[PDB]
Amino acid sequence: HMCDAFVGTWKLVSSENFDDYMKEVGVGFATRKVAGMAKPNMIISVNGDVITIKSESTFKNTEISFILGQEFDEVTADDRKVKSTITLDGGVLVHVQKWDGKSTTIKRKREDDKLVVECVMKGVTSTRVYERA
Ligand SMILES: Clc1ccc(Oc2ccccc2-c2nn[nH]n2)c(Cl)c1
Repeated sequence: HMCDAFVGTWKLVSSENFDDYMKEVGVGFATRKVAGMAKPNMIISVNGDVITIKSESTFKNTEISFILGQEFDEVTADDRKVKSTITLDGGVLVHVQKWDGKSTTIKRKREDDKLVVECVMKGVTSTRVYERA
């Protein structure tokens, strides 16, 4: 029942500083513009030890399935091929992505009725707020 509070169907309702975050990641102009429009839905489910996060948008659909603490390969919406490890730290899902000698951390937490996603690349944070769909 670990991530039970994350389970469900979520829709992006607000974003802050996402363009700057993408710039810091290395996303190019066209992908930044198109990705920045999107209002993804995220579907989170758990089956035994396997957590699945599916994201659907006009731009791209993504999907990751993983076991906490166990590194896996991930294709991001901006098409990076990364090595990802996701843990739980005090009720927060902590997701580290490594590629090309770079690293970014995405933290997901429940706050009131929202699922708040903080994406950090060096000194730059973007906050992406989801509500139940
Ligand atoms: Cl399908 C889909 C999935 C994620 C997306 O946005 C991102 C793109 C790059 C890095 C982080 C995020 C993000 N947004 N909320 N959580 N992570 C988009 Cl635009 C579309």
